[PDB]
Amino acid sequence: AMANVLIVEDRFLRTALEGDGMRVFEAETLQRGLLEAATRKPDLIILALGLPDGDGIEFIRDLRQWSAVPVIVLSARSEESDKIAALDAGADDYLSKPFGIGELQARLRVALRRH
Amino acid sequence: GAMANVLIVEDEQAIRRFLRTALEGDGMRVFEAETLQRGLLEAATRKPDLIILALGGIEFIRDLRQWSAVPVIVLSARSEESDKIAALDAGADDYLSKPFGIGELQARLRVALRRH
Repeated sequence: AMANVLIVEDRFLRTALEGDGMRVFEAETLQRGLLEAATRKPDLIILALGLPDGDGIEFIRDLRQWSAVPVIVLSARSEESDKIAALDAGADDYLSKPFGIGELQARLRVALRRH
Repeated sequence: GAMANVLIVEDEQAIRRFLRTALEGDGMRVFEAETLQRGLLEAATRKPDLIILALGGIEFIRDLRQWSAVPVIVLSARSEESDKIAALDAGADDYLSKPFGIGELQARLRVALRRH
């Protein structure tokens, strides 16, 4: 009944998502994130890139070798080329700051229903 | 105690690490090779119980089969029926296409390892 969300990083977000009736798990490296995503099968991956960087794109490609779980990317800065890169790599959505928790949550719901 | 030996032929570091962690977690010893040639060399010196061949190949299989009956499982980005048929006919024992499920790969490894 409750949706399993894995956050792959690099506290308020986890709190708000749990407030929206989700179980939240956190992975604090991309290596750990890959291992956990492929092995533990959460319902959704939130990839928090912080500053837009290439190691995020390789991560998405690596994950897509091993799983079809929906991935939503969050980043601090809006760079169009990185959104295009990430989405083509297999990601399902991408929000850059500034964004609202309301919109994020709405986008999570879209991703879950289409799966 | 008891432990099977798996040789992984894979060029990507991230996947090589992932697979090491997952296979060692299932009680396997893991050897790795970053190219096909080194893979053949590792197949000769390590006498592995099993080889996971991460493609992008047929020639590697054909060469190996002239001196070794070790089980080979292919992981490929290609899902082309033609490619699967070619690898298996060349001597591969199994073939998975992306996205591989780690749980299924592990079950398929268990199948290859049951000897008689």
